[PDB]
Amino acid sequence: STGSATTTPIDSLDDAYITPVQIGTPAQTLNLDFDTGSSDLWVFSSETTASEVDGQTIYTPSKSTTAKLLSGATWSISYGDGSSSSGDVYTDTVSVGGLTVTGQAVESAKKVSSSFTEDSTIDGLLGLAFSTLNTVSPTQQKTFFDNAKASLDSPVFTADLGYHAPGTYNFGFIDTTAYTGSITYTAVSTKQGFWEWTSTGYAVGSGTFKSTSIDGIADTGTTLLYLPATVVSAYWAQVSGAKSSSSVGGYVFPCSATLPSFTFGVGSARIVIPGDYIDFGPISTGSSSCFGGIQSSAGIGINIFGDVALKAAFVVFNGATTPTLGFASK
Repeated sequence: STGSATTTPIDSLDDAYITPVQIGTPAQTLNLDFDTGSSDLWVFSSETTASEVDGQTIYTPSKSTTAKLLSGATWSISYGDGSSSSGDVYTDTVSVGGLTVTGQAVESAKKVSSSFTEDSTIDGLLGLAFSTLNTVSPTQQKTFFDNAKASLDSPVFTADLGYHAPGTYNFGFIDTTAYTGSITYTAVSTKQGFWEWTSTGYAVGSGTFKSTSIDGIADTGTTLLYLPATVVSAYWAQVSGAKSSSSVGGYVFPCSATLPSFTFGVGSARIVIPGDYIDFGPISTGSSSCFGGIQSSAGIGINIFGDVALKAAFVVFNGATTPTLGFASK
């Protein structure tokens, strides 16, 4: 089997992407944030504290003839941005782009933090990291991909995120029309539960490539590219007037700037992030200070190849017995 679903930016900055997901019988379609940096499929629901729901579409398990309470199971998650959610668990039928999993754990939120409430466009998350990170207790649950894997034509999914445009998540096949040139595959460590890999270096604009190993995670659920402070300083040094602002929370730059590209290495291959992908616009409405899309990972504890990086590539998440990651230009 295979599946193919379009993913759509939630706003004009590509702050996140939502993908429609069918849950239950009859189908309830919710728009979920597919997150290769976590492993829980959770939704706003009829159980979510009413004051914490503001515009989201909810899953109502009592209206699904295939929903079953997973008795005694609870979940609770905290994300790198400080947001969180928790609740109980149902199993139900879940379909993405025509690919159906029966008995998927659907984690129903009883509580969500303010950032979730305040984002009316995201109805929940669909985790695509390794199932070892799943937070359900006392019986850990599998991700949608893990459950689907054996049925797929090939044990893979691909992320093809757009810049200021829709893109595609495919399951079970590689669309050879969706990228240019060849796909370069690189080793993955699953030791921390992430799609963790090592970039071979970087370049700023038309500058020379610096060969250096940068361990990080491919994370569709993180907006920006978070890299070591040395790398990030070298990038922003090429932008007149750019500076790190403790008050704003990262590097800012004059909105009048033209940003240089940023290149990262995948083996001997190179992925080029155009300068415009690195512009996250005014820090506040009407400001002439703009927020940068490349930020320091110092104090996160891990480097993160988030959407800024991934949307410059066609990315293969290869879930074979020994997982790997592939990157192609597009």
